[PDB]
Amino acid sequence: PEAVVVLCTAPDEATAQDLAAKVLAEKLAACATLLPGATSLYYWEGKLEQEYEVQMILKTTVSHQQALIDCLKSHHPYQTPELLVLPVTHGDTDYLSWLNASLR
Amino acid sequence: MLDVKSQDISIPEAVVVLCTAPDEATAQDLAAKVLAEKLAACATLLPGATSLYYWEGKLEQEYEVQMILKTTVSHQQALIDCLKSHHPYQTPELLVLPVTHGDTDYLSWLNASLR
Amino acid sequence: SNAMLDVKSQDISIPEAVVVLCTAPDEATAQDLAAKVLAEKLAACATLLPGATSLYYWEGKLEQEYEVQMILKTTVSHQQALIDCLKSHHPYQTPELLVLPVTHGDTDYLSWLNASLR
Ligand SMILES: [Mg+2]
Ligand code: NA
Repeated sequence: PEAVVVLCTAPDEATAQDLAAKVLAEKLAACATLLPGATSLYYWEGKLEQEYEVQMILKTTVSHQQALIDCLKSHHPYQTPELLVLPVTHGDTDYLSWLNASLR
Repeated sequence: MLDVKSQDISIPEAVVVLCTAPDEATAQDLAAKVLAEKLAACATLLPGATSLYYWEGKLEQEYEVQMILKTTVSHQQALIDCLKSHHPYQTPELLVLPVTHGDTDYLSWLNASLR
Repeated sequence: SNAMLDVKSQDISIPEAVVVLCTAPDEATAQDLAAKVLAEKLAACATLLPGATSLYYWEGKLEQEYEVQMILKTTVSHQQALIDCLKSHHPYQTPELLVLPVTHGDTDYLSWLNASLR
């Protein structure tokens, strides 16, 4: 059971909830955590840009990571939203079993 | 087949454990316990996280606390077992992510902190 | 990937992208640190989560602080210079400075992130 976490940055909690709902309804993720009140900073053409966003963490498997990314991207209002995968190298076996059973 | 020794996911220098607690009191207690036992070096809490999932055919949204605990690969199983046993849920989220590099002095403190 | 290759020979490596975790004592400090590493092009972007609670067990007593969880997006080539920059400007003696590897991601986002460090 090869789990991963997918980080995605949403503009607000409404949007993060809509995104999470979509991917969970398509069984591309087992569950989603939303972390509100994120301040993002970027540096474009000589100027620092600050925004207030929501950090999402979506729990899935390597087999589903691409389709998850593609679905999130499609439904996301941004053209090129942050979508990154981190590996899970360990975890509780029963949890990892539920995570994997949950998926399409 | 392929060796990426400076991004070597197979041999972590440290680990970060994600655990979700139902409320802030429980998360502080879970943190206190694993810290006092020297199974993690630091715990970071983010209360008011929202968890979204299907359970029993229905889409839930729950207020929960995101826990981030710092430890080493040698301690990861002991940490997870301790968290799980003390956690009110039977099967809480307990996931471990690899650290492929860390500030030397920090890693020295982390090792010095753990049993 | 976009390589016209047998699926066995596709995606044989991982992105140079990494995420760096650091904790700061307060929002203004976290913002100034982030802005510095960005100005120096040691990260592509920074995400801050203010109003976190950290707990430590130092010298036999549990301690609890309000802190900012920082997550910096960078690459393996820059991870050491980023850490060294954060460390030099951090108020703490031995701040948390940990690199997590990104193993996959949206291609266009990873292209922008790679280009950002140039
Ligand atoms: Mg990577
Ligand atoms: Na989009």
